[PDB]
Amino acid sequence: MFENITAAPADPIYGLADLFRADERPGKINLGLALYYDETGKIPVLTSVKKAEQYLLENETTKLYLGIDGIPEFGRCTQELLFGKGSALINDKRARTAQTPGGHGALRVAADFLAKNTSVKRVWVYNPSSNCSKSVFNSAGLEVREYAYYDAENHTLDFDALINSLNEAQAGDVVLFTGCCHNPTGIDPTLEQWQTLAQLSVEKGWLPLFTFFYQGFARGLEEDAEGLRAFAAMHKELIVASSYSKNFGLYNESVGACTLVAADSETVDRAFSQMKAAIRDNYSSPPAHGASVVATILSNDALRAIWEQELTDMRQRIQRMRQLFVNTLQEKGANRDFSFIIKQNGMFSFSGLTKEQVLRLREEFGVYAVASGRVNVAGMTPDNMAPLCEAIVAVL
Amino acid sequence: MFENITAAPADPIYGLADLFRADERPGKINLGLALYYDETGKIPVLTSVKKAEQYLLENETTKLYLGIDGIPEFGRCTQELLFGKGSALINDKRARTAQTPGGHGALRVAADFLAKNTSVKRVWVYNPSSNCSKSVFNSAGLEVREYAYYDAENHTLDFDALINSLNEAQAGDVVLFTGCCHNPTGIDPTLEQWQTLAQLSVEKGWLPLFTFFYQGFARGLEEDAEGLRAFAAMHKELIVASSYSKNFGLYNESVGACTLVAADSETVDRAFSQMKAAIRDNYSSPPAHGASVVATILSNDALRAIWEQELTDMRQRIQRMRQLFVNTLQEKGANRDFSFIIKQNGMFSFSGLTKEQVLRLREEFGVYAVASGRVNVAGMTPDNMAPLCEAIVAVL
Repeated sequence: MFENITAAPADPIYGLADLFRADERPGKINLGLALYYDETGKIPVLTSVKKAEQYLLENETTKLYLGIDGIPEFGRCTQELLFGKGSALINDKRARTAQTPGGHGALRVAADFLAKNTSVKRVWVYNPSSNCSKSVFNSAGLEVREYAYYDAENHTLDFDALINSLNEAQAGDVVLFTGCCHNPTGIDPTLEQWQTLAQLSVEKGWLPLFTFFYQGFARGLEEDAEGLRAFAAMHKELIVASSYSKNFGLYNESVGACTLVAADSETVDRAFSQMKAAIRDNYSSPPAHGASVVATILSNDALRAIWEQELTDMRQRIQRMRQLFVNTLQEKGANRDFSFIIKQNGMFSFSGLTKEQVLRLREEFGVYAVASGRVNVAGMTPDNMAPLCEAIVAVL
Repeated sequence: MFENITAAPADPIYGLADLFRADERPGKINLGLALYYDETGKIPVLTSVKKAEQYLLENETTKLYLGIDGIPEFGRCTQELLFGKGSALINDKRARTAQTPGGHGALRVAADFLAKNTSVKRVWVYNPSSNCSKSVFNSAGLEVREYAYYDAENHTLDFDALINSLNEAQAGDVVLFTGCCHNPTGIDPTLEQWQTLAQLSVEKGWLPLFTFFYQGFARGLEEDAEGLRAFAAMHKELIVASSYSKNFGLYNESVGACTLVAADSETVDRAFSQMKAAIRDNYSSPPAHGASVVATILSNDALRAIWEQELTDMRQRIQRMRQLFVNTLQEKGANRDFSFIIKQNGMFSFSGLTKEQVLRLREEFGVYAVASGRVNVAGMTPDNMAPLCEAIVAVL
């Protein structure tokens, strides 16, 4: 059977990454991944995670499944992180959380659940995007539609264009919003803007869906969820797909969460069961190590605090790197005003390199940036920052 | 949207399990699950696992994904366990192993891969079964067919009936075989019989597919794979879906494997890539904790040996329990000769309780067995063995 099978590789994941590993070159730099690096170039394990794994190691007695909502405070702490401690949603027991596969695993659960149990017809996605989000809603059989989310001349959000595009979004549709750090501009809506949105949302009858993979990498933990909370304040229903693989550096452990918010206690429990069993329909049982590390760190006041600090540490090094990046480019002789990189959010920078300019960095300088022009500012160090800009100022 | 959503529960998994937990009764017994219990009624973690987790705890530095074949010796050790060390398959680099979700995750990969890349039309399943296997091959769009695998008057395999049923199995079809401990009779093919099968297989042109979730729970590690190895000895291709969640007691950690065996080095690598990317097509990245614990235990000669012992320990307690079970029933006044339970394989026993007799045990005695009549002999202890049989001799 296996004889006439065709090969496969091309995928710019293992691709523009193992290709880097097999680039037999001197000072080659890797700005094309989505990991946090410290100043020496390594990718540490959070010490708050290391300590948490220690507690598991000599307190575990069984290694059995307790269900998808069976890990103690995973669900409870997840909601506290999203909606705020003391949030009316959590008092009125209006949310419910399930563990899912890493990152995309959550968004796939939501889609599969949305299809099996609601007459939802269309899902509105942001454009430009990175196409990833589009295929998932299709493979469950929901049509996807684009809305305009991009920047103006002044490197600001074209917020009018956002609304206009979303005009045709019918009620009983689903709209996807990135909670924070919006690949591909790094530009997130002002607080005033989120409320204008949420008000339009509740008015025109959308079912909002939030992705949340980089919580804490914009301004802070509680501040990045300002948008989401603005929605929850006057919404009856919404779905939220979160992910701990970035903010916990449990990269490989694939720890994701789907969170269902319905009108009242009963309505959500009834629905959550369909979701719960929509997961049993699929990818079998979920990984339990990652969910436990998270739960342990979040449910105890002391570890939670160390981890809070470690995260901030990461953010601040990145915010610092953005500065050094802009400055170096200026003094290495770029003409263009790159003062906008500073106002960008999260791990990435978008100077808008052409798809050629990007390839000429790889091929001619060994600087690896994603095909689009996304550069991982978190992989920049004071050591490699300098030839980095040279390569980039030479490409123009 | 969520208002007119219907409830869901019924599933005899969380069902006849949490229903046990909420049975407010005295000496209630739970023979309806698939876990190993020690003599005090608890479900330990393998000490060989505990030591392995320690090694990971202070030797890990990154927590990144290395790919589906990225964990060092996971794949290499998996094949050694299946085909034997020094096996011609492993020298000729003819196999390739990928990590998958727990248990069913492997079998779903194989199906999805089989569909996307081969003109395979039918999958032959054993009947009677527990229906689980059937839905999987469907949801990838392969038609499934039944073959006869059951017992005679004398509690032996009706091996002729097996063959006869498999007569119409066309070439370029896939036949599924349970490697060992065959739910639902506990009767596995004699070595002589496996070869007769394998010979028929190579003759009539089937693509064999082996499931292997209980390796080591029959007679021993190397012996349970006699059947599989007999096939491999003269086969050109086959797929094997293994699972570590039982023999490692990594119940929650969901550690599964799919193994692709092709004609030669090149053919397999080309094909394995389609499989590899058929996994990226879906359930996202796989859990890495469980694969690492296994890899650690298997790749080092010392831990491997402790774990070898722990497994045997489980088997022997179970084989011992079978005895006590038969004897007690005899002296508690059953008339029927239950001497056949002794020759049964794995964790389960099949006295063939009626679907009423099973329910009357739950409702009238608090003895929880699966709706079919499968009893988990591994959940029997010298303490609960006695009222257990009373309940069963009273119902029978």
